[PDB]
Amino acid sequence: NKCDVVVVGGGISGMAAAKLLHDSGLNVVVLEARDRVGGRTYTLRNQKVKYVDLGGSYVGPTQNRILRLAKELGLETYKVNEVERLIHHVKGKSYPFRGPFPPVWNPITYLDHNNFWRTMDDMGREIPSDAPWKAPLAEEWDNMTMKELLDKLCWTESAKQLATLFVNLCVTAETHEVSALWFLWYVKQCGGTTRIISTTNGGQERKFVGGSGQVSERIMDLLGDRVKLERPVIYIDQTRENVLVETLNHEMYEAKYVISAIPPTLGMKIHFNPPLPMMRNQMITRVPLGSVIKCIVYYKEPFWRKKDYCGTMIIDGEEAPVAYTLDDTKPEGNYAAIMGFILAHKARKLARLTKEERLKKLCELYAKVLGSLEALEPVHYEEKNWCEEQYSGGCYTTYFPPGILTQYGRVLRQPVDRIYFAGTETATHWSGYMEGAVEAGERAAREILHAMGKIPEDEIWQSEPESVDVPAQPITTTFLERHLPSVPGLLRLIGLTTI
Amino acid sequence: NKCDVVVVGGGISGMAAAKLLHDSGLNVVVLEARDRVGGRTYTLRNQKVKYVDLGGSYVGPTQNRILRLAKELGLETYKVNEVERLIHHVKGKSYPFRGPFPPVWNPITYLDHNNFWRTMDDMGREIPSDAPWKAPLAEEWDNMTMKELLDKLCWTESAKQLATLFVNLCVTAETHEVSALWFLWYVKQCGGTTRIISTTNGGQERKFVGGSGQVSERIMDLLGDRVKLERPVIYIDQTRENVLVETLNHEMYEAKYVISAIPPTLGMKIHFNPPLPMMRNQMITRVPLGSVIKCIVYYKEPFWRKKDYCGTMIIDGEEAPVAYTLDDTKPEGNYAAIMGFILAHKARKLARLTKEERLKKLCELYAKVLGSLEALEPVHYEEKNWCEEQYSGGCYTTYFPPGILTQYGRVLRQPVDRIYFAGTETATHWSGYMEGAVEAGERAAREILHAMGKIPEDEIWQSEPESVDVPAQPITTTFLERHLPSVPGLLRLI
Ligand SMILES: *[C]C1=C([C])[C]=[C@@]23C(=[C]1)N([C][C]([O])[C]([O])[C]([O])[C]OP([O])(=O)OP([O])(=O)O[C][C]1O[C](N4[C]=NC5=C4N=[C]N=C5[N])[C]([O])[C]1[O])C1=NC(=O)[N]C(=O)C1=N2/C3=[C]\[C]=[N+](/[C])[C]1[C][C]C2=C1[C]=C([O])[C]=[C]2
Ligand SMILES: *Cc1cc2c(cc1C)nc1c(=O)[nH]c(=O)nc-1n2C[C@H](O)[C@H](O)[C@H](O)COP(=O)(O)OP(=O)(O)OC[C@H]1O[C@@H](n2cnc3c(N)ncnc32)[C@H](O)[C@@H]1O
Repeated sequence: NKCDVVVVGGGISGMAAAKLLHDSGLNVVVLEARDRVGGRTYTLRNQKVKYVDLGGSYVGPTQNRILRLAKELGLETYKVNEVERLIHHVKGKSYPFRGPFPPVWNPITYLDHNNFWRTMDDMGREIPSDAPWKAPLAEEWDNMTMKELLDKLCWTESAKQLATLFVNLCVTAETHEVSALWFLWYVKQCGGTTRIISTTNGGQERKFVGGSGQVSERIMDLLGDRVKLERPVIYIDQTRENVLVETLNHEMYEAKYVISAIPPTLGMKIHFNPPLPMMRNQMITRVPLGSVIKCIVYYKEPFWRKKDYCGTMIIDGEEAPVAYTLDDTKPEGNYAAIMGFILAHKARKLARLTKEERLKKLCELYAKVLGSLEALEPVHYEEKNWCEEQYSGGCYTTYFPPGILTQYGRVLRQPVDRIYFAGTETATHWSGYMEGAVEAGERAAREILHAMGKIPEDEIWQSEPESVDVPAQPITTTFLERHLPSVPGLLRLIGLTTI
Repeated sequence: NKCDVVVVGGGISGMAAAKLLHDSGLNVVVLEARDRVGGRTYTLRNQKVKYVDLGGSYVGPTQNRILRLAKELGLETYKVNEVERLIHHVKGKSYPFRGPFPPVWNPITYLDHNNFWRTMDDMGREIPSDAPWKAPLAEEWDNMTMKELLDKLCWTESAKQLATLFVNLCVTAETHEVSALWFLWYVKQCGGTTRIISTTNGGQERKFVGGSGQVSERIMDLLGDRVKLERPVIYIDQTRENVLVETLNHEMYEAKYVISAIPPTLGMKIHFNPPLPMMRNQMITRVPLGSVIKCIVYYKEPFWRKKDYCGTMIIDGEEAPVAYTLDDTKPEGNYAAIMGFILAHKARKLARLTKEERLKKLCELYAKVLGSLEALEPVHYEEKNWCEEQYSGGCYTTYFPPGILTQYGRVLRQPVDRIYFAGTETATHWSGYMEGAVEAGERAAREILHAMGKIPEDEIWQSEPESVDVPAQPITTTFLERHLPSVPGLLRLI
């Protein structure tokens, strides 16, 4: 009934927030709408898979908060398989390679690819992580979709097709759906194109032994019966002395403060008294989540390793159900599996099919890409379509359509009286990830602690020690990469030796 | 407790739907979240204004359904003032004119303007009203914003500025915010550029004597205590034999069917069991409403008419708080007033000011455009910012960002088991208006009537007799307008 802080939502952010508050001796209640904690992380367990992450899963270098927190909860990581060759499948052929970036031979194409990625990071450098609307050209970059930007920047179809896959993969949305400013912010705040795309030394280096769902499950264990499941919040009243929070089943909770730790658009499921301020009122109708089906096909053995393939497939073009895969085999080498994402419009389109129909399409795709009939012989299949989740709205995260981030960005984490905002969307380093979930949860908790006089303002935002288990190598660029001209820069140079 | 149909929302669409069902002998309950009916229409009454429409207001030729319905409720229209000259204010100077289109004098510019509007209507011709996503170039047109389209089409800055003002005014959103396909559909479904922009012979011809709020009020009057106010729906359960609808104050309603007659995105304020299908689930997080403050400044007299101005100002450029105005004086010639809209990003920006600060900016603006010190002497001011409305989400209506209408358009009025969808957003003629609200409410009601076996399939969509009080003259184009080349068409000819 009465406590210090009600935390709305028990995903990683809500739980990290509750934990920090509880570790400070405050009385917290977590109101979780679902019959489970974890939210957009969700580890399934059964005999066939032992365990499998059907939601968020990968962690890696620079993601120190999720790594620290999981470690304290007694969790361990292992390295995603990347020993053997990666594959880029383009125009129906596979080209095996090594290193994070699919290589390119043609010198003109090479110059355009190089400049594309370089320019993403160049542009990124002008974008404050904590205030992207302050970039010098914020409006100009916000009033254009990623599709316009790629049209402008890519002088080859090849660079454009790969850049498109990259956007689709990073943010489970189409290039024409999303703002260029927001997309560029998003990548920059993960440390740039290399850090974000890499398995070794990047965001996909590792997974947790046993599944990421353990993070929220273990904090639930620690909080005992402070975590209330099947308590969807429907109503928040801030007109009186104490904040009142009512759940759908009719329970009523009183607190000094509230943490909203749910996706920004899911705030729409709460009726507010007094009404939200105008800007948040509209903000929450303007920030949708992406579309993805996570798909895991199981095999007797990891046969691809025998062909010197690690299981990483970068798959170009419209006909492919899945554009990207990673080896999902257990660290002991059993429950051999290929993980793949069905992205954006493909999530929407292929959802009309049955589970067995999608499994067939993936197997046939993988058999072609790996050149292996063994791909046609799955032993099991698990998949989750996150578009269908009432209390997620999609996955991995919230994207910003053109014009929104400069108009409404400021509002995202601005307190509304005694409501403070956690949730990975409000993070400034790896927002969209489990990492940002922890950052934003602990920052919101601390904001409340500051409101209560327990900590000074300087302690709201707090840095994090580098994980000793997963250290970060720095990101390096060669001299040519840095200085080779772009395609139009080459044209202008050829033009100059004619005049 | 138990009835035949729960109608969620008491705005024009909800009320039209409830009325039709009641007139058929069914038992309806309207659950309205606010302490009043009307929704995006809202007539304020006080001594100073007598009455004033602070939400939806204008009606005109071809809007036969709202006209028929209002007439039946005993309501009358009068003509918006357009006797004297209109003003176009461009680069800080007023150029008075007659007719609906501001004239353009430079030859090259004239060609570019002409082609821009013409091309809007040409493009619209390939867009089915009931299925815009079936336009032959739907994906191409949907994956680009109106800003890209204008950049492509407008060879002059003047045509581009005016076309931008046009979009901002039509849909209370920025050209870079909205899909080209959706916006082109939107205009086409109101009958094209001329019909949609015109006062005489178009959407802005008329207002209702006493306020448009009376439409919903008078229906609520007819339904008595069937209309429940301050009943925000929070929950809809379709797992059992009858549909269960719970309101925030804890009441529970049972019905055979439900009509959702609220803005598509406001569906998010309802928890559903079972969950909505995947497509609707994500659809409702992708369809925001625009941004507008409606602002009405009152004067002792309609002084503008003395200078042979009617009160219509078309005002170009960033610095102007308001891009468009209309005379809001009562038909009797008193409560003289000028109505203007603060649109899109300007609604966002100027909301930071106080009421009195916005009043000042608006009087100074009107003093410049009208060339009158009299504009600086207002006797009263009413305004409403719809962005702040929890149970609207904005005004006038729902816009579609790039990519959404083709992926999710089909889903808008698709029934979800026993939930049918009204609301102006689901209409196919004057969607976004009071007209489309009636069309959509009456169609949804008839869909339920069909599901019940009372009427055949062919009766779900029903045409409407032309109003005798407000007849439509047809839209005409001259021979030159139809055949003059574009600016690149002229270049290719040279
Ligand atoms: C706001 C506005 C303004 C300011 C203006 C205007 C408008 C608006 N409009 C629109 C109208 O109004 C609309 O459409 C209608 O109203 C709609 O209806 P419906 O569909 O029915 O809807 P609503 O109303 O919203 O209702 C709903 C209801 O529900 C409820 N809820 C919610 N949620 C809930 C509930 N309940 C229970 N539960 C839950 N949960 C709410 O509350 C409500 O009630 C318009 N229209 C017309 O027609 N007219 C007019 O005038 C209008 N307006 C505008 C206009 C403008 N204009 C025209 C302009 C000028 C010049 C120009 C233009 C445009 C163009 O195009 C060009 C030029
Ligand atoms: C879905 C997904 C996510 C994902 C990804 C792949 C997929 C398919 N891969 C990731 C990865 O490999 N590495 C990574 O770091 N992140 C990855 N992501 C995203 C990641 O899962 C999310 O960023 C993270 O889980 C975010 O967590 P957060 O705590 O910030 O938010 P949430 O998980 O959605 O939790 C919100 C909880 O709130 C509940 N809820 C919703 N509405 C209510 C109401 N009204 N009342 C009470 N509770 C509510 C939800 O049930 C949820 O539990």
